[PDB]
Amino acid sequence: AKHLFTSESVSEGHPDKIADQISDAVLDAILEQDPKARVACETYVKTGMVLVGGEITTSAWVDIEEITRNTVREIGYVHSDMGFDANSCAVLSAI
Amino acid sequence: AKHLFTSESVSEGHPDKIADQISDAVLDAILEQDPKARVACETYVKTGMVLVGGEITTSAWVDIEEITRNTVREIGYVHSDMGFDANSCAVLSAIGKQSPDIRADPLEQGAGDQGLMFGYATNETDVLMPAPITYAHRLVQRQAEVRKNGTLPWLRPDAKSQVTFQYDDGKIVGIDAVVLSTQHSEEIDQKSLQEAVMEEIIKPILPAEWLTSATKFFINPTGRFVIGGPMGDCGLTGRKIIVDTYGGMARHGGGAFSGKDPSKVDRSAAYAARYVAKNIVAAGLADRCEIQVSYAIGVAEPTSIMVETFGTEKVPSEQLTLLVREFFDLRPYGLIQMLDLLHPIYKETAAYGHFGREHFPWEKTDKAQLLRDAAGLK
Amino acid sequence: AKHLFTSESVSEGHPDKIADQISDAVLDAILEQDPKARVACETYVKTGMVLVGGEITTSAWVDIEEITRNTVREIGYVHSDMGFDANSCAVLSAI
Repeated sequence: AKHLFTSESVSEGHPDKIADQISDAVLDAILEQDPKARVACETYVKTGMVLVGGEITTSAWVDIEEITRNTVREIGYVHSDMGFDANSCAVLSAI
Repeated sequence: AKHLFTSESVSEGHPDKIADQISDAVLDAILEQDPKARVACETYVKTGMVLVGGEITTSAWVDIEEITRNTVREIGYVHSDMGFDANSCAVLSAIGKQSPDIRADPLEQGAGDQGLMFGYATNETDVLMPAPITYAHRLVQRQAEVRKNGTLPWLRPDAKSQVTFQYDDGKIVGIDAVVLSTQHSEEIDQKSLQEAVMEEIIKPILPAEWLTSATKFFINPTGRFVIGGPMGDCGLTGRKIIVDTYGGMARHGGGAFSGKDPSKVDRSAAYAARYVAKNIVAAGLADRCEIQVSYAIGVAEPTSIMVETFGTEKVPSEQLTLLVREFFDLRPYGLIQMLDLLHPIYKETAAYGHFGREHFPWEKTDKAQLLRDAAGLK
Repeated sequence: AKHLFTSESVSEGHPDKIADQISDAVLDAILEQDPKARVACETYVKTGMVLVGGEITTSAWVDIEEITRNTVREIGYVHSDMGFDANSCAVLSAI
């Protein structure tokens, strides 16, 4: 009963995983201050911009741009030769 | 009657001038396909994004992202170390395009919007422009010329200049202060930058007799200037209107030029006002002339025409106002007809001033001889 | 020596004045908490979005979206029939 099964995975540098990490980095920052917060964060990542949006019900104050840039910088995007720079990318917040 | 007057200018790498060039690059692309288009483009430039917005009434197809990236790339932003990369920047388009429609007299079209327009011209300089603004533009223009041709490879696009002229009885007798802030790379040290900038930019441009020992030079007074451009400060279209027209020497109506098609009186009438002001001075009617034209939306004829000669007129002032109405057709479509503004020539006008460069349609003194004969000055 | 002189003005509902009021509303909110702050706010207003951007050097916490919506609501844009709704407009922050 031989049969081939295939599964795949992507690294943390994948664009669909950068958005996931940015969204959860925002979530973790909020949970440190207000554990009972309500967070629904959606992140859209383009060639040179990061759009962070969603609805938050909390009493916590977070700097979305600082969190986003630190998250991307830790991944390893540091200059434009890689195709994306954490220090020189637009971080729009629609939260 | 000595008094210091100061004017400033910014290079094409300045964030407020990047937006102006991007807006006019879009305008020129549209005018190549549909000359009769209606364009009102506004550009917002941030650290890593360019937002191009506005309302367009045309049948032309343009690629906003391609135009924007090419415009920024030509300026010289090619990698993120400069603070902005043309190849890896977000270019969002909010342009709302419509469809043109389809028998009265074309010259009787009313103004599309109200506004004030000021035109100025003085016999102080050869090109009939205020002196301080011309030399302010020369310094930043020289900085871009030196950077691009490779004389100083360590320069970077962003640069600002500011020259303080010392008048005396209405005549320039020297320069009191020169400020030249330029963006460079981290390779060059601060001391060597000042020596190179002074020798290669300030010296070839400013006349040597004006630069005395009392002249003060401020070349990057703060310190290193490595990261600049859009990252350093936000840029919006029409935030540099005063440095475009005349500096502080003349009054301004407050209407931005870049990103507006000629059909909008906020741009064409300002060109037309400069046109009639230059011709009056070129005709010898006055040493200085200032023209104000005001339109009401939906009305063809201007609501008011004002000529001011500051008591330097060779003919009575009320006679000049008759001559302006007699010769120059100031109706909104008459401006286009008498200046031939329906051409893609507005990319070059958004860099170092819309006035004072003789290769422009509104900088031609062709009706000067007619005006002089009409005034009967022989 | 008769000569006509013309001057014009726009109401607070003009798009170029909405951006000015939104920018200064942000400035006033920051100055209440940190008077010695450094604020350079630029606002771009489009058909259905408000883009608030600039660089701020402060220790104050402000809700840009709440300030922007309150400012537009006080002007009198309350439903889409007027061409702009304060309660249902995108407020992107690039600060």
